[PDB]
Amino acid sequence: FQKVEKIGEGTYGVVYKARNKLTGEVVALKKIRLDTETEGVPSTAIREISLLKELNHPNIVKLLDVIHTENKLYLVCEFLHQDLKKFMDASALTGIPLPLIKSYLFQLLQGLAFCHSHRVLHRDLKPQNLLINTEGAIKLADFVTLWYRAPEILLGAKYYSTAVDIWSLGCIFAEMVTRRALFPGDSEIDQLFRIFRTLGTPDEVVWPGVTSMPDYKPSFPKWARQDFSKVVPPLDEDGRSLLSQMLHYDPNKRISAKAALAHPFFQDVTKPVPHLRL
Ligand SMILES: *CCC(=O)Nc1ccc(-c2ncccn2)cc1
Repeated sequence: FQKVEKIGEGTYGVVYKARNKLTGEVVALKKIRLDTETEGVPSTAIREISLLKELNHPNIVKLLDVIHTENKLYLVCEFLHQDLKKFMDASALTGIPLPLIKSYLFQLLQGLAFCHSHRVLHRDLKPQNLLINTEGAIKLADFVTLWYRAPEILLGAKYYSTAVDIWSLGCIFAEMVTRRALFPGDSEIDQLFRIFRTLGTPDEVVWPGVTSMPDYKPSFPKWARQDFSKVVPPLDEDGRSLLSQMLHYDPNKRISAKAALAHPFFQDVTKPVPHLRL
């Protein structure tokens, strides 16, 4: 295995496309600088990470191997050619076809239903972690980030649930439809305010228990909720109906991935292929 292209860089480290010179096998290799002063990887970290290696689903990017030294953690994952962020950039003018948004959302909910039923939460879902191929598949990888963060997390809940992934996916769904991020916060308060201005300022009625959240403030400005026809033009009523349930404030009223799969939005789901130029 040999580095053939750099496909990502950030504060975490770097991701390469790597090719086996003999077999042609291609993998994604994510190289992570530990900064633990030669102590290696926290046992918690590797155990959490190693648990991910158990996820075996066609809509989850397979964690193939973990390799770590005193200095570095290397994750080796299955490789796919493009991410959803890149694709939505490339589809800025005409948008992603609705049948393809439909297919991708159905596929991602199958993957989350699997993870969630095996007690695993992604917690950092975003368009950049969603990978696509020229076969019409989309898969969850990497198990601002702000823009997709559930309100219970922004308000400081100590324990969060699988419902935080549904929220993120709902923001991604909206973004595929409108070709702009739904809640593009310029600060952590702006993030909240952007949510409140769309869904309404939460209170104990709409969200029982919101008042116990560490960051909850009675002094929040009071906005009224907007109709979803304004939030996601021009998605049909089936789509908006599903989107609304994925974006409920109360993580207990938020739709589950298994329930979302039965929604009538998916009645006419098929498998289009996108046109990519690699
Ligand atoms: C599974 C570990 C991991 O981080 N994997 C991963 C795979 C793929 C990418 C990627 N691939 C193509 C384009 C953009 N990003 C990042 C990380």
